[PDB]
Amino acid sequence: GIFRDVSLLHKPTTQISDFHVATRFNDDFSRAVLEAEVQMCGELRDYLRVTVSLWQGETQVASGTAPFGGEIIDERGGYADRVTLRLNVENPKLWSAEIPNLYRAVVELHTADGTLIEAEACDVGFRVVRIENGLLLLNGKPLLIRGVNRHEHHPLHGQVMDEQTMVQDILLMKQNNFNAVRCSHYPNHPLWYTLCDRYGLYVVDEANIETHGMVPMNRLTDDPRWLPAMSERVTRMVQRDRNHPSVIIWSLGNESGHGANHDALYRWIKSVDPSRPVQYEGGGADTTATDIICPMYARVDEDQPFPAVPKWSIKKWLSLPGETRPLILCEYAHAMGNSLGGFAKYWQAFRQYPRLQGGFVWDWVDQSLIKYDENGNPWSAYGGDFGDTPNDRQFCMNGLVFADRTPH
Amino acid sequence: DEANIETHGMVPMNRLTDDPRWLPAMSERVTRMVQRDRNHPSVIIWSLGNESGHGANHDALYRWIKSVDPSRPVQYEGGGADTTATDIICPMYARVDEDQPFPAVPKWSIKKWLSLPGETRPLILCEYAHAMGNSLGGFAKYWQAFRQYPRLQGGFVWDWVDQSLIKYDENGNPWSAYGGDFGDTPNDRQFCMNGLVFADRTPH
Ligand code: NA
Ligand code: NA
Ligand code: NA
Ligand code: NA
Repeated sequence: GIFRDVSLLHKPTTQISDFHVATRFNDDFSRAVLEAEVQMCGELRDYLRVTVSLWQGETQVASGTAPFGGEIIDERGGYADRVTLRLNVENPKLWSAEIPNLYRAVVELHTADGTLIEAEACDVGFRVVRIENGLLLLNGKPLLIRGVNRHEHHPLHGQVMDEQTMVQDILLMKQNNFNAVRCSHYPNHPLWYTLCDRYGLYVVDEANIETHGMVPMNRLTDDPRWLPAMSERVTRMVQRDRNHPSVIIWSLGNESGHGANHDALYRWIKSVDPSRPVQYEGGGADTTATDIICPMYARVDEDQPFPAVPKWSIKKWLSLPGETRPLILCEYAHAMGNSLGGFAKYWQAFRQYPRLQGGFVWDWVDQSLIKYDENGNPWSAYGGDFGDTPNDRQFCMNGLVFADRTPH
Repeated sequence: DEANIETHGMVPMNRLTDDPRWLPAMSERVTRMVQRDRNHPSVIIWSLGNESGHGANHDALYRWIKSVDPSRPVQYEGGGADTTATDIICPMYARVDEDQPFPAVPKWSIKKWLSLPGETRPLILCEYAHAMGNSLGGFAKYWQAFRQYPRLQGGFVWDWVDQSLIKYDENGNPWSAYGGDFGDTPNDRQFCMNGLVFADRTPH
């Protein structure tokens, strides 16, 4: 169905068609350069200007203005319909999940005398995410991901999310010492990223690609006839969500094997957005399409030698010959019912080993639905209770909280 | 094959091996070992000595051996077992699962040690499972880890034979003596007897 919002947008004829923000730092994060790249569409005029202003609450921190016309990039010239503005920020307040310091960037398209055509705005967090020496660093410090997987689920409305349930989830996550959320396994509603900017949660943004049911699992993702369909799902996610400071890691999807389409889309993201690592689990969690070893349900001390995709123990996995990447479990500690036995063994290992940087618990909320029996009394239904066949019964309910957000 | 260099008693342990006035004396002990023993097929690893800290003389003698004999790896434990003077991480008595965070020379657990950032070398314990008397408890934990991890390639038990000496009491009956029994002072008593076999080569 139509499960998210429908809206109408009226734009002027000459308009801002796209804008990118990127933050670049010195060695001790005392000087930042906000590089803003604004694109227009419509008819170019020489009186058109772009002002990018940066605001910390009510005070204005930086500002720049420029006419259109980019730098020369090749033999044919540059982009006549693009600008790049570089704003110097001295001692910026850095964004993290601990302290979610945000700035407000306002992009004004206006004429040279000064009448405004259109303004756009986004929240800006100064943060750098990079992998050096095998460690995922945020602002020069190694992260420990206290993460949880979260589906968009409401027991009455299905997959329709409103703001009040999102705020209820984020408060319960931070009150239970979570600092990260994995968007499993699709891009969320756009308000979710804004709220994770505001309250402070790291977000793994994940493309809407899963072909778990295929035999073999990479039957579509190793086929170049499906590369246009897969690329749209990746490129339009990155184009929608690249300005959010809470998004720190891109994910190529879930459980799609490992085909050549993943390697191509991995390298596409590293080209357009070098500021975020890319992870991908399929094909054994340590393929060339991932910056981070991200196994699903690998154990702490026990190996699981499956043919061609073994799940090593996470302590062994780090020490395999030639292996240098950090390890962050994209799913671990499957919370199905009365579960999370041995959860302390993961967190003993996370604190002991530097390259084990945590993981994402599967998962946040039970996907149970509400039915009514005969007296109008509601009851929680799982797979099979709607006549669906075949179904997977109670494997839909893996949450740390019930569907009405009361805790397990 | 191990060079005859140990300056365990120095404070700090690299007082002589970081001094270039001792580099001629240290080099003779390394270069004449390699010149004597380089043709033996059983010698597979050169060792720069034992327990001498980590000085610049070790780095120079490491690179000397790699120049004259590229066919054998060079290992050296001193200075925290993972210095630039060793091809192999070779800790002494590092445990399987427990870290020992000593200042400036920590003994990590051997599973953790392999996975430290930027670390790629194999790990072979140059001394482990100290067999002093009634000992080798937890020896199976090492061999579970050796078989599970590829870059843990085993180790050398300390040690083979007790260093006990024979004295005679009053009837000519021999008895096994350890440190202190000859009037030597100060001495380290029974730490000389760490063997898997007795001094007459009967097994523990
Ligand atoms: Na860690
Ligand atoms: Na499930
Ligand atoms: Na091994
Ligand atoms: Na001894």
